[PDB]
Amino acid sequence: KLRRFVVSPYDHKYRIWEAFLVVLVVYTAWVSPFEFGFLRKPRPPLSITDNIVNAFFAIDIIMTFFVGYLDKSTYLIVDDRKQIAFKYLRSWFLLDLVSTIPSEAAMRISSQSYGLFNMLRLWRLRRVGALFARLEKDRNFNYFWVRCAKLVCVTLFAVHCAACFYYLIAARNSNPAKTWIGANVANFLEESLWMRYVTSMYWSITTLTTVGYGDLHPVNTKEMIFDIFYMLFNLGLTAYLIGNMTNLVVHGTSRTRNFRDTIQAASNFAHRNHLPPRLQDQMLAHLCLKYRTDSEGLQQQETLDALPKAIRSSISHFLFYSLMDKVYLFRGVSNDLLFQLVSEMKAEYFPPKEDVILQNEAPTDFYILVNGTADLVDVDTGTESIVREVKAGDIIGEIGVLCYRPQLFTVRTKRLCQLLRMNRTTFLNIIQANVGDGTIIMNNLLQHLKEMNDPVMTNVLLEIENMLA
Amino acid sequence: KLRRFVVSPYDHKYRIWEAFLVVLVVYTAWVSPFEFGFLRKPRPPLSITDNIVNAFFAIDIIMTFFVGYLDKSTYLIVDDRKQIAFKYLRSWFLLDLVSTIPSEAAMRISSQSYGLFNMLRLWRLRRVGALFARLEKDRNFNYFWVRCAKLVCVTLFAVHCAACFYYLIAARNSNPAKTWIGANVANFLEESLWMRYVTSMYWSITTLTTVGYGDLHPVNTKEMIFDIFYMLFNLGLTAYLIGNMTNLVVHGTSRTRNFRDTIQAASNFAHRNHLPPRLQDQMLAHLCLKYRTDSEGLQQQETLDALPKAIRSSISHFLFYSLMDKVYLFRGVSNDLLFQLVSEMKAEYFPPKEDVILQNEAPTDFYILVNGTADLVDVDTGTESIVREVKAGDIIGEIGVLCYRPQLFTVRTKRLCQLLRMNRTTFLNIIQANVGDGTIIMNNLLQHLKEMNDPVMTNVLLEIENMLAR
Amino acid sequence: KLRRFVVSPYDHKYRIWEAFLVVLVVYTAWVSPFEFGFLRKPRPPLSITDNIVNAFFAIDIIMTFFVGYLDKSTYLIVDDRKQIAFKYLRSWFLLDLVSTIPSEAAMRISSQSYGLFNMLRLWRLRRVGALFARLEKDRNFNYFWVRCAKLVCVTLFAVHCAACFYYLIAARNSNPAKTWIGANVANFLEESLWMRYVTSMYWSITTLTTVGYGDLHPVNTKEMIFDIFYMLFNLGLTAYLIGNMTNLVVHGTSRTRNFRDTIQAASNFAHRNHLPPRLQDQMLAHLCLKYRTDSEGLQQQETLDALPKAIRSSISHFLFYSLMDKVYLFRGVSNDLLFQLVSEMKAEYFPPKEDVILQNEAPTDFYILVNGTADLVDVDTGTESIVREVKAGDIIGEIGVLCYRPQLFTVRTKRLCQLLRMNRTTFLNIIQANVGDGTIIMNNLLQHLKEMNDPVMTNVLLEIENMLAR
Amino acid sequence: KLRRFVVSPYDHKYRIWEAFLVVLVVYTAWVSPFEFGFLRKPRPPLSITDNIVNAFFAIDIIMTFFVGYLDKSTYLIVDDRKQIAFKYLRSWFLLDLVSTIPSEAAMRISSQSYGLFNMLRLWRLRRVGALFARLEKDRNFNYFWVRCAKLVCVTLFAVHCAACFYYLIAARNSNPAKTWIGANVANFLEESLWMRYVTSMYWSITTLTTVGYGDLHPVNTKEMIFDIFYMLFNLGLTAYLIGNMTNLVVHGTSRTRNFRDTIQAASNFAHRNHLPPRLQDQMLAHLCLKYRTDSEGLQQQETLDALPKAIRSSISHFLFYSLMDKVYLFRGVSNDLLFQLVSEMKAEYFPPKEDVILQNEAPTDFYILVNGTADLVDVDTGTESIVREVKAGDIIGEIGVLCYRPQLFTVRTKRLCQLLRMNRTTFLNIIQANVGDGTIIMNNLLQHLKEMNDPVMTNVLLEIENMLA
Ligand SMILES: [K+]
Ligand SMILES: [K+]
Ligand SMILES: [K+]
Repeated sequence: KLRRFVVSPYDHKYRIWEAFLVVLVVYTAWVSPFEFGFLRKPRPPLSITDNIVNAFFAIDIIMTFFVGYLDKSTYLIVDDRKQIAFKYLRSWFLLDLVSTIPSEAAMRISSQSYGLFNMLRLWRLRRVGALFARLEKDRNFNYFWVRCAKLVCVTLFAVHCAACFYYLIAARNSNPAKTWIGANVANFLEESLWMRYVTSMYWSITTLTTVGYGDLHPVNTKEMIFDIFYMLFNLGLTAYLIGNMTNLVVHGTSRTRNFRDTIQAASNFAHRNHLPPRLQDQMLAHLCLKYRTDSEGLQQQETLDALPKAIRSSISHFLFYSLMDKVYLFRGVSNDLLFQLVSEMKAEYFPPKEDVILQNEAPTDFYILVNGTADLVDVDTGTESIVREVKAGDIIGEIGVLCYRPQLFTVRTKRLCQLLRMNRTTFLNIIQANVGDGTIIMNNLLQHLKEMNDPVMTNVLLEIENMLA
Repeated sequence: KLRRFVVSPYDHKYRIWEAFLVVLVVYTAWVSPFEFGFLRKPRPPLSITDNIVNAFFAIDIIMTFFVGYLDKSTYLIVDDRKQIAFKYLRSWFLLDLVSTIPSEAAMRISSQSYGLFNMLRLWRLRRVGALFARLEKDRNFNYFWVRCAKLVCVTLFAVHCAACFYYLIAARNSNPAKTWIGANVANFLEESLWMRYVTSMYWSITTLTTVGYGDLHPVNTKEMIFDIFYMLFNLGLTAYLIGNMTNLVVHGTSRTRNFRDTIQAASNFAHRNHLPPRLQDQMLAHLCLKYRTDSEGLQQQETLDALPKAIRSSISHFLFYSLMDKVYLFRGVSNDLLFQLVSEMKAEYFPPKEDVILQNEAPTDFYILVNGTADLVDVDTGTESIVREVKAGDIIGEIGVLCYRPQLFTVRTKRLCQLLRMNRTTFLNIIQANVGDGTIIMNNLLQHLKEMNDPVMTNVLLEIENMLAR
Repeated sequence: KLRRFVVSPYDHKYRIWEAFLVVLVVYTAWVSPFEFGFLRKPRPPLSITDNIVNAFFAIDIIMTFFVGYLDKSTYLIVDDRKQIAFKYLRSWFLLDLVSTIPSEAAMRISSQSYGLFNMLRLWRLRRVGALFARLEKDRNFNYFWVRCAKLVCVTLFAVHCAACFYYLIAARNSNPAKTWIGANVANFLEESLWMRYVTSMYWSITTLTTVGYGDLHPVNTKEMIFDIFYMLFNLGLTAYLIGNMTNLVVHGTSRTRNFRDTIQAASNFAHRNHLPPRLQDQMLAHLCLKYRTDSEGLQQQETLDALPKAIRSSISHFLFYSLMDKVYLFRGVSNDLLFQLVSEMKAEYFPPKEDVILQNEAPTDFYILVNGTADLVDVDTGTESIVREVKAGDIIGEIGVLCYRPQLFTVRTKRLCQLLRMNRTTFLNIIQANVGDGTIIMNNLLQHLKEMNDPVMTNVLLEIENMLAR
Repeated sequence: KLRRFVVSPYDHKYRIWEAFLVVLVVYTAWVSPFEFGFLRKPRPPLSITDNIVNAFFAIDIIMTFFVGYLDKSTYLIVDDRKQIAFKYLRSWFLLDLVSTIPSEAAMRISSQSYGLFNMLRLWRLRRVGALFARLEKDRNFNYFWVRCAKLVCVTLFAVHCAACFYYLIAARNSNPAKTWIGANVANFLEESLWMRYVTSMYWSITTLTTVGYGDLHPVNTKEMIFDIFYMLFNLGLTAYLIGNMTNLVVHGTSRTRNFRDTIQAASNFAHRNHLPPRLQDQMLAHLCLKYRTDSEGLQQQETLDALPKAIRSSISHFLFYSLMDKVYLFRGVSNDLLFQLVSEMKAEYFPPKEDVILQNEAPTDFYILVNGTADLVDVDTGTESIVREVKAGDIIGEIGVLCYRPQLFTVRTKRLCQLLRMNRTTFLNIIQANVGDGTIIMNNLLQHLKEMNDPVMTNVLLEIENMLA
């Protein structure tokens, strides 16, 4: 909400009027050069429908005294009346007023101004450029076709205004039979205005595209000099289009590059030894997944790190705080302190049949599995049978990090599973803050090892109570 | 496994039929625009061979009722004679139908709508579109060398239909002598269709490739306007080709200019340290070999590098088990033990006349020969003294690691070999975990020690019967 | 500091002289080829303004004896005339000398060697190549643009000298009517040098750009051969421009199409978790801000994080110390920890109207407000009663983060603010290692709580009097 | 050494003869199309100097019977003559022979073969392609100029053989005044051979570059059809050159591109806040070293990752084994055991003022400093003054890894230093293999503590005697 009698620039009513002036700009982008080159007085069929547009643009220059502008240093939308004006007047108000006087006025001060005056209205093209500069940054718009539509209007405009100048040079020549157009057609000054405009637009397009048939070409020095600069412009413009379409091509298929070679090199190597298909599908299943889970990890990690911990601690508080109470070890801890743990649990992804935590782990971190099924196995004499199959809700690596011993087992994954992480020194640093809970997680830690009837890991239970001793 | 009287889209005969239809589609892509331009009423030598193609496409638009379609929702061939029919009839049945009426019919409703009508049967180009779409997502075909063939086809097609349209503009004109072609050749209406077609195609390709000799060019506004749009099209099209062949080139050279980047780094590293030249070459003799055989696909270790040890060993076992079972050392042991023994070995190739394990050295590793051949040789009073050669499928330096005697004889690779490596430590930290079986290894070589009967070959007896008393 | 009567090449009064000699080089880059082609003997309007430029280059010939030069092995400005001279005299002193003799001298040895002689003084073009060589490594210049500006001058120079050579081939020809220019204009030898120079410059550029209208073209073999090489040169040159403009474009758009990859990833990530739309709002309100302000250069944290915490802290102390010493609770404490207390704070910008710390929230953090303004407001009875606003240079949420009471109020950023964060833990594990200074914080808070005279703000009085009881 | 009367393909005396035939190939690459196009019988001034080349190539046919070839499957140089022949005779011997017969022979077979026969010699062009394929993947040659030289010869060849065909079409026309060349030159069939060759070479070059002046252009149907295919070839060829020069440009500034942005982002941010130049360069004097080190570290790791251990263990055994006897801890260990440690000591680089190992860290690894000056510090309640400084030959992290204790001190790098590395479990699995040495490295570090005289040093020795318990 803003002050009375002020419209915000982001209003939808407004932004649907702004996009309507752009079609009026494409209109003057055509008519202004065409009048400059082909006309000398405001003839009716175009004077009428040009004083109209000079009202829709007069309406606008007053309708930006009631339009707030987003301040930049404070990102506030200014709605101070006497401050909007002083910014307008200081920036554009002069031009936008000058480029709206009807041509019939400038005619009265000097008959020789119709052409040049109407060329001032090309100042309105600043709205087209401001529009394109916004669409590329938008996300609901294909960056390809937006970058292509801007290349089209640029080259359609240069082709058109060049044709209008190069005809002007021939029209205001002293005697016309020595012009570039007077060479072919005898009396081009009597031909229809549609023929003349098509001819010059056709010379212009075949010089820009470097076809250069050579039927129409400069004949005297005035024309040769304009052409020298036109042909130079096109050399840069052409190199600019080719450079822009290469970048739209080699940077549109720039990801699938190092994902096909590998898949190729995979089955390539596979068929150099024609090993059975029962595993062909098995490995490529992992090749694609491990490409997925790292893309997902990378994207999530990058967006999560670019946010303040006052907000990122609301995502990691909305995704996990529910299943952070079913963990057997945190049952009974103060509700607030648990918030501090959930705020710091970097969720990592994992492709199936991979080892998250291996035997004799240096005590670094313990995980929490939010979804998927992981299975437990220990190493002994080189034969390893499954121990347990932990699924969503339980904790693994939980002991060795607490009692500062090497981790006792090794966890593997069966499906692509997502796991939380918790470095030891952080989780350790958190408890010494609120020590009023640091005892509670210790007993229900122990009550865990007693609620289980496993004999050889309750072995790992008695030597810790002499650690208590 | 589909119901009777239904054909799977993945059948073999069906795919050869589809390719046949694509060939016919190319035929119509040439002939439909050509009739629009250069012909006015169906004359025999084409009015026959197009009715034939119409018959074939009618056959297809009827037998596409007996073809099942996959579904991203299930990835399953939906073989029911109701959903198939209602997918076809709904999607584009009537288009493929209307693009099959013989022109000898449309002539009987309006003698004018002949060229424009049989211009309708360019709708068949959807089949070429689909063919290229499938060829892209494949792996026996170079993706860029297909994105490029699709561009040469679209280029040829544009060059062709532009020529036909332009000649049509010229022919329909009232006064023939004010046309682009009537300016050069006087009675262009009395020349062979061959000459007129070649002339117009000649103008068309000259303008598209921006040569523009200027002998043939527009003469009136009707032609200038067509040409304004043709030249605009080409500007975008050639900008699109150059963008696409830049892509093809970047990836065609990526490999050979990656190789020269590692060889560069392998010297920028061996220089900072002033490595001796005797040693600065063995490095490059192994990086050259690595890429020269990396291209072969034999080198392939990346696939194993990107795999978890859980799945990787499952396929490493598939290879070197049928070879390692014959080695005299591990003969007659538990299957589980030697299985993980396979898992902890790494392969490594060796250019010929190298030295994998030279004698009088610390017994650090022992190898398994998988391919190729090498040979033991003694440095006898500083002279080469060859010994028995070792073939593929045996063991090297095994006496050193399991007796800690320094290596007996050096080993030089005769040909380009490829061995399996297991160093002393990682082996010991396996056997002694389950010594219960490790004893079956000790006597195995011992029993093997009396298989050889030679003085120093029997010196292997006393030095293990040293630890009998030691 | 250097010796007497020596100028360092880095002098500022001197760089303005070198740059002056470049706009004189550009003069000879135009005049020397033009005289070769269109002129035969020095005529006044160009014979005087050409000896002038020869003076300013004779001056630089002596005034380069009093200029020190660097040395890659020393990076030092060697200033000893004996060693400076021999560097010049033996490198290219003579070339610069012979390219300064006035043409009125070489005239009086052989009247033929006029136009060819003053093509020698294109050797001065080395100064332009030197100039561009510096604008590369400069950092205040666009660099792709500098790579681009150098091709505009190359392609303008090639277009120019090609026009003067090609006219020379025509002027020297025996019969003038069989020349490329004599075929078009009859008496081309009786036209203004303006007309002839524009014509030949016109041909030269409809060939470089490959337009090739064909009005002016070679007529005899001597011209065809020059043109064969000109058209070959251009093929390489335009292929080199398009390669360089592709480089300029790829790097000019990288930013905008990187910001699009960030926002894209930030929506996919929100989409997989089905995040509530209220929260999907906040993220993109902070990523857009990050790239807009990142564009401003305030966001400057990427450079900050790269350095080691040992040096990174050295800068962070330089900024937020003069701000932090004013905070009330850090009053009168030893300068050691306030330095290390600063180093462990992280900055984070906040778009306006974003609630950074809401009411009755668990006391997790506490901030220091660097730039901007925010204000606390209470959620009472559903009416948002604003309280005194906080300015840039004070502390928020401090009572909660120490007395462990759920947050006193909310805080909404009025404008775009930027704060310093320090959570409860990382702070506490620092003070409790330095308890000897911690009470100085404890009493400062209370003493501060007495200077305030408020009903509930003095509940923090009685609220903490348990801390001395409990 | 190889068998008698056999030359290896790598012999210098031979590879200096192969590079001489290539200039004879560039000779036939010109003469053969020119004879096909402009001559109809072997005139002297070119028949003599063409039977010569057909001797230097006959000689070579003999010589490749005494030239070993690299057996790819075994990378050996084959030597048995009976095998060299059978590979030649089966691959190229026919063509290389059929393209050597002097043109005077084929003349006696049929007068009309002179043109076509001499075009067979273009088979010799296989040597040029084999040469370029070698120069590219060589290292002593600039990859840029090698790919530029290959693009020049291709276009110089297409331009030349197209000119020779397009003249053949005009020479063999029934009446000559209806040709592309007979249009301009009244009677071209009596002009010099140099004028005619320059004309057609000039038409060919304008069409290839798409200039197309239009003075010379197809006049009839056979010419139009040749041109349709020539102009099509050029469209692909031109797109191939532009694509090849973009790749040589945007892929030659590939590092340069990722590096300057970080540098300017520093100083521009530094000038954003105009902090003193004292430390302004100090940080800028680090990003370089940080970059200079990740590159060296990346490349050494890349080229040690590609070699067999039996060789990589000769580099590390040459760079470090000399200074791995001054370490106080390994003084007295058996010699061959020390070899095994030097084998697995991954050497890492480190920019200055960075911390290789930080306080209270679970035992993971201990390093060895080969060069540079590192300094030791400890976090005592946040006031860290240096304890000692270490230089080449001192070990750090030596304690925590050996007694399973959190790390005691924190090492910083007072300059750019290179550091060895040794993970705990690897170092542990090694002594467990030959325990005949574990006792003397276990204890000799204790004397190091008693050779140390610090009161707060033996505090960790103060549980070493119940470490005996
Ligand atoms: K052209
Ligand atoms: K032309
Ligand atoms: K062109």
